[PDB]
Amino acid sequence: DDWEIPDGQITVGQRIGSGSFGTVYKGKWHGDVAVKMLNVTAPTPQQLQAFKNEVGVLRKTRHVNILLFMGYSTKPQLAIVTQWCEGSSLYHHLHIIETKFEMIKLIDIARQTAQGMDYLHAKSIIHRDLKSNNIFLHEDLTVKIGDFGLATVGSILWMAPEVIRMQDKNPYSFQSDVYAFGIVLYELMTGQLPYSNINNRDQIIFMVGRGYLSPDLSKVRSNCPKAMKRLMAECLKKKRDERPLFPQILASIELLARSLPK
Ligand SMILES: COC(=O)c1oc2cnccc2c1NC1C=CC2=C(NO)C=CC2=C1
Repeated sequence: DDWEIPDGQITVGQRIGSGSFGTVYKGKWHGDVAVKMLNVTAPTPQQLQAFKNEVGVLRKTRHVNILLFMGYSTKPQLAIVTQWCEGSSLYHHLHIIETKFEMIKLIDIARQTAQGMDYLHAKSIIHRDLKSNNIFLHEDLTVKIGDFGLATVGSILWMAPEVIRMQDKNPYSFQSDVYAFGIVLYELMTGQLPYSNINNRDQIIFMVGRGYLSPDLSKVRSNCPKAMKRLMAECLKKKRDERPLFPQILASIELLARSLPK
């Protein structure tokens, strides 16, 4: 039944980037797979935990919208094998190669991302690092939520304010996730990273912390539905108790999706 993979089966190839606690590669193991290696030399008990944690979460996820966990390896190095997705992460599409999607497609990307988050939360899984970087578009039409290195049961532009100013011990909640999703909604509807005009990172944390800065919602493109812009605002609420839980968030996007194509 177990998911550990025998030493030598996984064939590591190209290095393609990084992920939480590791280095991501494209590999081969019964086909193409993404591999995240949690070290070079010998494992810290720091790393040893984040590994056991992450695998322990992935193996609780079986959904079309969550990146498929396939196996893990310790023996050469700590490594996490998942399926592989041709075509890059939502971030790359939006801010690097500046793919211009149609509104129906953007909403759909939103509807899937929503779908998967609902899944995770229904399983008491908190992602704590949702961001268009970890949202992967497989075969260009299917959304996979990736990288659970920080999930439980670095990048600030998605952090809710309650997270940005550390108090108390536990800022992370289902709602801190919603807010992150709120920003990728913003990305989707604006094709832009928020606070793009401010070139100081530390100001942006301070200001979003103290509630002086918020995403500028007038940047949403004209053919974005009013219901979407309205839902976006709801998720980006500064007070966390005023934000919608994903079941409600899902129903909202599905509704406005059905009354769109006309
Ligand atoms: C910069 O990253 C990429 O370009 C990247 O492309 C991919 C294509 N398919 C799957 C995963 C990735 C992935 N990244 C991963 C992120 C997290 C991962 C894991 N988290 O456990 C396991 C394999 C992972 C790949």
